[PDB]
Amino acid sequence: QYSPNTQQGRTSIVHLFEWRWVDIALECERYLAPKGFGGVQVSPPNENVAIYNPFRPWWERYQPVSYKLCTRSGNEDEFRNMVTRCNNVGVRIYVDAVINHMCGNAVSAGTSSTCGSYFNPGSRDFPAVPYSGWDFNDGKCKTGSGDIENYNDATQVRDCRLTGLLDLALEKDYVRSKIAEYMNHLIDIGVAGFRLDASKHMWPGDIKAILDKLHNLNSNWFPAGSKPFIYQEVIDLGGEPIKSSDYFGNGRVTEFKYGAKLGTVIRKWNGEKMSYLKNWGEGWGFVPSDRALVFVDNHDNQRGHGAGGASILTFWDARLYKMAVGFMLAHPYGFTRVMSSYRWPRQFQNGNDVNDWVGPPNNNGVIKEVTINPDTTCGNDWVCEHRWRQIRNMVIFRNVVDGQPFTNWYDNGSNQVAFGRGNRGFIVFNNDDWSFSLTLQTGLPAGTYCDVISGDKINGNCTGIKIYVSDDGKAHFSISNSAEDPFIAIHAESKL
Ligand SMILES: O=C(NCCCOc1c(-c2ccc(O)c(O)c2)oc2cc(O)cc(O)c2c1=O)[C@@H]1CCCN1C(=O)/C=C/c1ccc(O)c(O)c1
Ligand SMILES: *[C@@H]1O[C@H](CO)[C@@H](O)[C@H](O)[C@H]1NC(C)=O
Ligand SMILES: [Ca+2]
Ligand SMILES: [Cl-]
Repeated sequence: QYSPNTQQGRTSIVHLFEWRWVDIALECERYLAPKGFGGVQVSPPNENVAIYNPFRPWWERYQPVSYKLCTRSGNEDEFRNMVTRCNNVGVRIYVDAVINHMCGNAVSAGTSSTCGSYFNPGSRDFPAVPYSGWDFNDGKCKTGSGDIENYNDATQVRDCRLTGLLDLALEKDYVRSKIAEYMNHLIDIGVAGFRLDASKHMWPGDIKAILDKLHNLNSNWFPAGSKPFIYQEVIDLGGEPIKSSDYFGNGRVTEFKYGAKLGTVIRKWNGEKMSYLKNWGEGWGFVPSDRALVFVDNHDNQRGHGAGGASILTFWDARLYKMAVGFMLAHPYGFTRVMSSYRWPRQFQNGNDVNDWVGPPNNNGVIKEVTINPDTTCGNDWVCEHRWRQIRNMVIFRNVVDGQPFTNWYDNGSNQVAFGRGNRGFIVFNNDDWSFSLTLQTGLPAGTYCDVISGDKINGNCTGIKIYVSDDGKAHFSISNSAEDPFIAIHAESKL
């Protein structure tokens, strides 16, 4: 459950948040395969509540109605077509598995659902599964409201309703079996693994019992006996009783401290600075690297009041964001996930975005296609961070340097830092309010290297900055604090 099942030499996944299946299939073929991406985290592919007040928010997809593969992203045939096409070009699919809960207990009964299935939250009836009142934790939860009230009580966090979402009785073999039926349908289609949503809200042992029912990966594409990659969404910033280490026997965990702390450092909050990153990793209180799924932002916390609150860097903070993503992709800790977002009309009132619910770009509720512009950016309000040169080239950097040790660290005691990855890559950052002009030991073979942040190696030439490494491994780097991107990265495959 710990290995991503990507092709050798592909080291990241991208969250194509709210993308349609047909667009992901095309993206696999036209971009993700040639540019070395390992796989795609998809939005929940199972039927959810259609919420019209407010209008089709992103978060309706975290309110299941059934396990039919029928959503605003597409139907089952479209989902299978995507998985097949992506696997056929060596790009994996990871499903966001929403298995802790069904929909909100106060959602009105009827057929306001993405496949038109009937459901009745008040009577606990989800006949398209089927689930009934016997399948929820009403009787087990001990809080006066029936909802989670206090995160200092680890039992209610697991047995009570997260935000009122009907909480499945995951101790029951019937319920475990219905979830495994859904997950095995997906595995047999060809999915490579799962994000387990809301894992903090499930007992480690109930997750384990579900995972024990799962198949090995589809043997038309994967070696015999391959286990699905599992990454559990556990929001653990410290200071609560539940620790993500309780989940290590099941799979990896999301390390939300990673982006929270990286954001504070890059924003220079509370006296933090990039020189402190020399011991980034477990020295910062993080989980073991081999259990970490890392990211700068995710779909929830990029809206500003998730895990990390306002420290989280996002595409809205493009300059600092590229820096943070670059540091993450260069540094060996963790398995990396890159975010890919849509734009929405963010509107802060009293410090909070009142439009943080807005769903993906749409016409009358129908999600818009991703259009590709001649310059390789996206239209229709898709941000496509994973296509930004500075991010895509760092996805490739991570592939090139895979397995190489962290070495040749430099810092100026403030916010000018650099490090290498064995003899295969080197990266230099300037987040101070003055210039960084210095000769540094790079660990690389002598030669001329293209900076992959300011440009590309194309047709035996560099389109941006060139770095000259001498026989001693040293090279001069010059980065103004006014540079478009105040960091430079070079690697073995950017050498002329
Ligand atoms: O203000 C909201 N919710 C309360 C604060 C966020 O708490 C939630 C957490 C959450 C927050 C902090 C924690 O420490 C924690 O253990 C859990 O996880 C969820 C997971 C879901 O599948 C569905 C949800 O509705 C939630 C949720 O509401 C709005 C309105 C409804 C959805 N929502 C949201 O804000 C939706 C957020 C959301 C949705 C999916 C996620 O995976 C997620 O992490 C957050
Ligand atoms: C590199 O750029 C130079 C100058 O534009 C050009 O003469 C040369 O043909 C290009 N390609 C190589 C492989 O040198
Ligand atoms: Ca639960
Ligand atoms: Cl996540």
